[PDB]
Amino acid sequence: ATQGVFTLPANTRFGVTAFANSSGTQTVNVLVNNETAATFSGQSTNNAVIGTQVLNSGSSGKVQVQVSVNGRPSDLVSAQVILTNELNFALVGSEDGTDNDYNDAVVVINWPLG
Ligand SMILES: *C(=O)C[C@@H]1O[C@@H](C)[C@@H](O)[C@@H](O)[C@@H]1O
Ligand SMILES: [Ca+2]
Ligand SMILES: [Ca+2]
Repeated sequence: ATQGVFTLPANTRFGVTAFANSSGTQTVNVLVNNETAATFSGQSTNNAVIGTQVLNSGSSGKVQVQVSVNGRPSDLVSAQVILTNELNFALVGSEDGTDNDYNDAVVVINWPLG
């Protein structure tokens, strides 16, 4: 199944934050309406924040997270969770290798802000 694609409410600010847990440099791309809106890159085996930013979901609300290592796409897992019908988390894990810890880049999208 497709992973890392989330439909947000239109024209809504959201946070996106990426953590790294791999010996390989992670590249995280965030697309809004199929167009790159932010790109994070970094290397850490200790959960370092490699990027954090506030974006707007735009007219379509379509947000997509892509993760790759030197252009090779990682295998993604994702889900969205809503607490008290108000607080939203869009969660992405990714695997760049064979150990299947799925933490090599971890991406958290959260909304609403403010
Ligand atoms: C490369 O060595 C594999 C890679 O980096 C490890 C340190 C560990 O984070 C593993 O999960 C990751 O896929
Ligand atoms: Ca891994
Ligand atoms: Ca890892």
